[PDB]
Amino acid sequence: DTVKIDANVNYQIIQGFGGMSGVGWINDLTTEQINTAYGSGVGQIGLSIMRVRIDPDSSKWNIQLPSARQAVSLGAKIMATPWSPPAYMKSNNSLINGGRLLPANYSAYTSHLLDFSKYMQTNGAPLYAISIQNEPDWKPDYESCEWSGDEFKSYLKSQGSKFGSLKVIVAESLGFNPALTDPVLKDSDASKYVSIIGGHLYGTTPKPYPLAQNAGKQLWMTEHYVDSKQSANNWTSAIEVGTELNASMVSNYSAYVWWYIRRSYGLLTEDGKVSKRGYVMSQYARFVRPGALRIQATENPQSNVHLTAYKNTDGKMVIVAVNTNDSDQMLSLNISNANVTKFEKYSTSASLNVEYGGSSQVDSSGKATVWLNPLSVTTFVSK
Ligand SMILES: CO[C@H]1[C@H](O)[C@@H](O)[C@@H](O[C@H]2[C@H](O[C@@H]3CO[C@@H](O)[C@H](O)[C@H]3O)OC[C@@H](O[C@@H]3OC[C@@H](O)[C@H](O)[C@H]3O)[C@@H]2O)O[C@@H]1C(=O)O
Repeated sequence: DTVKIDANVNYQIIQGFGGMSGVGWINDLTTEQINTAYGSGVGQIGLSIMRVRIDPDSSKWNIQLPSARQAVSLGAKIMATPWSPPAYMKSNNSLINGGRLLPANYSAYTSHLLDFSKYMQTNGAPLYAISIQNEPDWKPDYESCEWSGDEFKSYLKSQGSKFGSLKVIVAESLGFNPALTDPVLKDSDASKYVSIIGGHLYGTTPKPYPLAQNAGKQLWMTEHYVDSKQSANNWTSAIEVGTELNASMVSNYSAYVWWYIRRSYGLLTEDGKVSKRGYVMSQYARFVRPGALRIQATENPQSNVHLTAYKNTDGKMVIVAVNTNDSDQMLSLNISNANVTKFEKYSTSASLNVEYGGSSQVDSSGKATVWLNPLSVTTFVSK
């Protein structure tokens, strides 16, 4: 069916696509694995964001450096997340089972975070962004710390000026609950220090967040994975990564960051090879490069077809489509306010890994016909 695209109607900036560097909790990534994940060529994922954890014990920060430094050299932006303050700062004097940061210690906590950022910078892995807390709404039996929306507002008002050019992220709610960040967004003296409203997708689905969007904050989805008991090469499961990416982009998210990059259910399997989940990610990340603008495009042109479109700073128009029908699906493209002459097709499916599948001419009226393979994530790139 018909897909209308208008290159002159723009939505969010895309910062990029990322994953978690897990060293300290799991084995570090290798040099080759970082090249596979952070290159953007054939067979590479195209990640441009790396997340790292801030250990409450500063004697363990060194272990983060080899992977973060290599990612920065490959053009990636590093964001850092703390799971807990040092225990002594907290109401429970424990790293685990939640506990609150004592207000008496807000200045000491800011010094902890900034010490981490200084260590990273001095050692050749400067941070792009830093978060104040992982999942303030979750109190599990591992590193954690409970915060309310009103605590984030107080903290940012008294501490936010110390962060400088670091892009500050709040609140990394487990389910992207606006209650955690609305008090900050409604006060200009807290909100001015914030660059990114970050959130996770556990137990939920992507949704727009207008107050954040209208305040000029980028929305970042800073952590998720799907069914961790599946192999990352199971296609029935991997295609739903595609569904979640499309929904994230439709929800105006500027970034999407997976959990552990290498894992049985990750973007690279333990053999270092790109997984079906990784290839799906790459249908977006190899082609929709940092600084791209999402544009207007018929999102659901026919049952079980979902799509988004973009323009990259170099002019490549890109369309990314998820086909959850078990049949070939035709699209009739009608593009306005562009100068596209042809699209190249690349698909991932049960049998294909970002494989080139043909070219379609785009006529002077902006019309083309393209086809989507059964059960596929397909990218069309203007060239
Ligand atoms: C297959 O096991 C998976 C689990 O299914 C995952 O949930 C994940 O577990 C790890 C957990 O990850 C949290 C996932 O939910 C988010 O809300 C949260 O932000 C994530 O942090 O993190 C803690 C980790 O346990 C630590 O492991 C290292 C050990 O030294 C520490 O003492 C533990 O606290 C937990 O494994 O990932 C699992 C996996 O093995 O991949």
